[PDB]
Amino acid sequence: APDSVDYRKKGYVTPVKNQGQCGSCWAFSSVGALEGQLKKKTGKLLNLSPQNLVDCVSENDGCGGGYMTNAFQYVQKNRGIDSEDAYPYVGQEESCMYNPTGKAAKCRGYREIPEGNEKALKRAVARVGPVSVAIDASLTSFQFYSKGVYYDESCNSDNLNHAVLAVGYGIQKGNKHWIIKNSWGENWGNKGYILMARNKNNACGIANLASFPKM
Ligand SMILES: *C(#N)C1=NC([C][C][C])=[C]C(C2=[C]C(C(F)(F)F)=[C]C(C(=O)N([C][C]N([C])[C])[C]C3=[C][C]=[C][C]=[C]3)=[C]2)=N1
Repeated sequence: APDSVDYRKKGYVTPVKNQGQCGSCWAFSSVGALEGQLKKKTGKLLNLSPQNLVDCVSENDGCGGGYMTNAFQYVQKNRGIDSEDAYPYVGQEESCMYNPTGKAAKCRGYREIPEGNEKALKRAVARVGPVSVAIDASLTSFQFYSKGVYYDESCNSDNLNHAVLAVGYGIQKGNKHWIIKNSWGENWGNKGYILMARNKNNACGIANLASFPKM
């Protein structure tokens, strides 16, 4: 695998979104992974619909949280996911709507990364594209991140409470990192992104619940 990967440089990553008043991080993480695969398959970069997932993935709890694997499974069973334009984001759970011409991507299943294995996560990011990951984002140091390679020894790898998207990896001034796209707007972190410590004993649980969709 390469030493450094950044899918933003290849045009595989859409603009940073803002989930607003809804605990729908999982839907943003899921659509980000789908968007990367759609770009890889077709050449098209476009916004897929987190709202379609919030409203329709009945195994998840809409604005009260969810898993990305449940989302991928839904998109597969549903035979598609709508574009953002067809099924726009409203930031509250509503009834599941059917748009006859709304479909913009499909999913053929998913794979999970071996639990806790950062080398395996790296290899998947290199081979596949952006990968959905879960982390402990509960610390003030994370919430108020602005710069650098984030590491806090108080982060709890077993407290997975936020879903984000690994869009690459690399090294900054000798500190290995994951490049992480959040869904709290461009005004959060570094233009909506955070660099998280890599190969520091699975810091914040970054490799504990990682998955990517098949397309
Ligand atoms: C985002 N946004 C976000 N916000 C909250 C708090 C506001 C609702 C919680 C979560 C969340 C993330 C994750 C993840 F992605 F990190 F893994 C997991 C959960 C969660 O606790 N789940 C249940 C855990 N167990 C039953 C052991 C996942 C879940 C939640 C609801 C329905 C299905 C699955 C929460 N993200």
